[PDB]
Amino acid sequence: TCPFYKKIPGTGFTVDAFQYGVVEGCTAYFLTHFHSDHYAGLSKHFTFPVYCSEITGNLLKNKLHVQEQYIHPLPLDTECIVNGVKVVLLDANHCPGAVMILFYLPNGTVILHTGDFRADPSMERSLLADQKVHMLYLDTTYCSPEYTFPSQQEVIRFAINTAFEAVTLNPHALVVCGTYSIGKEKVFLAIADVLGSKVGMSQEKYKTLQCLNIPEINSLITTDMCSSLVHLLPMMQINFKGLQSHLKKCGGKYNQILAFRPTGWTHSNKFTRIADVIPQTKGNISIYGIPYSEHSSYLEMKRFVQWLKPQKIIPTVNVGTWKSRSTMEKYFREWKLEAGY
Ligand code: NI
Repeated sequence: TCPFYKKIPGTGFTVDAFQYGVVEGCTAYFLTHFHSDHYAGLSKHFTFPVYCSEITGNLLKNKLHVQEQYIHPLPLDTECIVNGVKVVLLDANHCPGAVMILFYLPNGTVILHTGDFRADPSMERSLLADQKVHMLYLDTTYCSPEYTFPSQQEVIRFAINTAFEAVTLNPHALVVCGTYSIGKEKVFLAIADVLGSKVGMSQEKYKTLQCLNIPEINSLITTDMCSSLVHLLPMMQINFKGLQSHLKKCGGKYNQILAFRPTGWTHSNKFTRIADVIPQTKGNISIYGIPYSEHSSYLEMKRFVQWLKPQKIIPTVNVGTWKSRSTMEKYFREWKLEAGY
């Protein structure tokens, strides 16, 4: 049964609610982004209208085989009427195709559902600037002050400079980057760009990337692993055993691996600056964990909410424990008292 924080009151709508069977009263299912915890339940047998971005709809059609007649892509930053209600999709600064949804209820209430997002000051100048929001359904993934990490630009700087130094010292080094979902494509694209290489990957991952509307993508990626000196592998293979095994398959082209695991936050963030990050090494294999986040830090979250001044907040992440729920509610009240709304 579908939980309350996935239902939009006063409408026939649900958000990210595909794993509950046929939801009573739902006339349109919205999908914020193509991550498995959110799409869980979709397939070629789904027969209700799905509303989403263009990029999410490319992935529904090609990867999950949802039939075309049930996919309703909407342009961003554009007022659209769905089943008698005005909605807007906004860029969520998460993975490719990820949106926030603004719903303009028939009774005058305005609701924002962030989906998964990384809050940014540039959102203070979207169509959000123009009106009041009563209710905020918020991605609270990192809603505690211990969760700090650097900008995406600092992390990419670190990766490019690290990869370029290593391969210029040793032209026989291979670079490997982990992946298990869409998102974080800048990591492997920026490293391949500095090295003058395409990114090599499996046919399944190439297919997924071809759905993302990235400019000039045919120039950047390939299924010919032999021609490439940046390879992508499943995140599970980014360990000394998996990397050893991969190096065996490369026909004596390479005598060293430098590998990257983009993680979210890890507790080494509570001590170590990006500048000071070091790898784990065994023999001719080095593995860097890099804190590339596609979710708000605590400070970015707090800044967005203090700017928006919602009348009510409904968390969508960390809702299963009483300790989590109580922690979150304390920070919401601090933020409101400090800012005065
Ligand atoms: Ni996500």
